[PDB]
Amino acid sequence: RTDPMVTLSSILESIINDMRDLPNTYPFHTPVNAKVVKDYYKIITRPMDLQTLRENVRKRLYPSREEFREHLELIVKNSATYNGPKHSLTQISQSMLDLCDEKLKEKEDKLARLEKAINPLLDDDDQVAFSFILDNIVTQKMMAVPDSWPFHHPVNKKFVPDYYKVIVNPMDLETIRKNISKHKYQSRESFLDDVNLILANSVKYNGPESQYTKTAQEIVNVCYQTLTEYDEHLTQLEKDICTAKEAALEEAE
Repeated sequence: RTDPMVTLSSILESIINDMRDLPNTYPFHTPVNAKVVKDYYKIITRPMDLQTLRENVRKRLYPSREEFREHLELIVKNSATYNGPKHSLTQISQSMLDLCDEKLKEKEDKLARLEKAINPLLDDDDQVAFSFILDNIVTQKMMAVPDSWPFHHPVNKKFVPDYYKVIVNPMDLETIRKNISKHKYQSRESFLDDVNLILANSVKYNGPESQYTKTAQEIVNVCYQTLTEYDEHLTQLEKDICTAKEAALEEAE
């Protein structure tokens, strides 16, 4: 039904409107003009204002109130650094953060519902356990294939100078491991898409009968064979991962 990120962005956008409506807050509505305050950006490394904050909300940069409030408190931190810790402008910027925390407390439970629907696998040990199993299939089985090392890392353009001009979607075992650590794979199908892409790239570049294609084929065979070996436990984790995401979306509805 409803996209939880859209609902969260409308709450955050509303909060920006309320802070912007507070009196004397104009110096924080828009970025500091470097042509007027010519030494400002020599002091403030991370500038922030209400307009930039609204631009970040509309581009869906904040998955929760935590990242949103972090950038908002930066407005108070920057004015404390430039104008002073107890300057009048820092007090005004603090009144914006005070009203924000008041609005976040009012919608405390709907925000928690929305953030869980946006990041369902946050602290979910089923996703970590599933990722861990996939990583072991790579390191214990696929990387153990004899002479598989050319597939362990991205192709080195220094020695294969035309590879990235021919292969549009390169894939390797390190890139898959990095995807695993990021929990990109919620089931074994997306994982197998990248594994099979390694073999298809070797078929295209090295040729169907090349020694490297035969090694990549064995990398694929041992991966399917190991997934078959762990099929029951993987199905359990895949079930719990998928149902956790759907339940979060239902609770946020």
